[PDB]
Amino acid sequence: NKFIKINDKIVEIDDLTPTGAQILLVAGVKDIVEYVLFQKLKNGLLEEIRPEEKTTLDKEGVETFLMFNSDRTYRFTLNGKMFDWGAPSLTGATVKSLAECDFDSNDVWLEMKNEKDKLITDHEHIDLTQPNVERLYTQETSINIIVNAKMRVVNRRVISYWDVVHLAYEHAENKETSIYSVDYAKGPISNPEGSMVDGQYVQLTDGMIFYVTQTDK
Amino acid sequence: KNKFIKINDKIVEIDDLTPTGAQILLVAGVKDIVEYVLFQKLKNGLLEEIRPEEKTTLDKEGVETFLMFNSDRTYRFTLNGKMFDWGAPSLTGATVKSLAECDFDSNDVWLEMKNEKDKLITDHEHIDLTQPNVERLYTQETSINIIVNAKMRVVNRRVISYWDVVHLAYEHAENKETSIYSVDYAKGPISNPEGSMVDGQYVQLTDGMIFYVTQTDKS
Ligand SMILES: [Ca+2]
Ligand SMILES: [Ca+2]
Repeated sequence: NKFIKINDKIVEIDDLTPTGAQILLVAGVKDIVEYVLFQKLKNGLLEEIRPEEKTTLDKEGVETFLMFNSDRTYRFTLNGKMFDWGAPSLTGATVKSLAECDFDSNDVWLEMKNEKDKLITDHEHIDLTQPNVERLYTQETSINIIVNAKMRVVNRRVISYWDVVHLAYEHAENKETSIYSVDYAKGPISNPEGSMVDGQYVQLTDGMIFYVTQTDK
Repeated sequence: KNKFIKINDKIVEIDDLTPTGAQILLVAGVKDIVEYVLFQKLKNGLLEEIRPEEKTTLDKEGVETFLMFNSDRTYRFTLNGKMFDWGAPSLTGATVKSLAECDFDSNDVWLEMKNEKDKLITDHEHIDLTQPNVERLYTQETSINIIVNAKMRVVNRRVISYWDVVHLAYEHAENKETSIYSVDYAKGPISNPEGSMVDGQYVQLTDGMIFYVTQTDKS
């Protein structure tokens, strides 16, 4: 009753010392040569498993693999550690998962030699086809914003309308007889100035300014 | 002690028999360890990547062989059924022969093509590994049908000499004082479609190439 996980699918296997080729076959791949297989080790590193190479699986537990349909791999580093990757890009969210950091309270950053390090938001893609080895790191989010003239430190990069309102009025979401407006400026390039209504979100940056009003409905 | 290794055909001295990949890159002169991909070329012919933290056991004698690519990516190909990683977007026919450990002169390099006939890769042509799938390469004995003095000959080399051609027509032929063997050819490949050969020259062959060999007076 043995399973492994491949790209987050559970996959049943009946060999505890399968080769890479045997794993690609169980995974439903037609042409195994066209795939690159990695085992995701307990320390968080990815080890490539060539078709002729064996891995050893415990009788209990679920080893984890990544399988890419790719004729090449790209390298990057993540908090100093070297990774190979079977796709030309990956998202900030996938980098967080590889880093094993607190997902919501960190950002992903790409080292840049000639400009400031680049913030990679969760859904943005890091282009590994750029010519050097991309150097990525996670860092705890701590963002200083002004809400109704008061300094607020926020540990999340993207927050909601009601999140903003609550930075100005502690007990405001339940106030069915109140209408709250939200304006902002000095935001980042993805939202520099504007207004927010319920259902919207905003990406924060240091020094961003918010003005929140409460009126009777 | 007096230990040497070979990195991309440069012989370099090392003072450690179990270096890490980083230490190998550092004696090779690299400033930025992360930007290179390091392979050891094993005795079984395979390229084994060495990560910066991994050690390699070297013998006190002999010169182990490493390839060191300045590359942020690796391409895969197969060669006679074995998997290769490669730190550059192309490699030549000649480099494939070297990796294959085949006899250079009696083999051709072929690229598998799923629909067309397989492609012949000459010694100086580049195989583009940036094409979308895993390139499948193999070496095979050369076999070319030529005509020498109206007899079909199968030759197992792509390049042959004046005396090879003469001796395909007449085994006894040799250098004389009174006569010489003339060689004229036609229906050759692009490098040499038609002409004459004298001692010292070579020609590239192709199927159907025709040679005419005659013993003439030295006039
Ligand atoms: Ca890159
Ligand atoms: Ca390719």
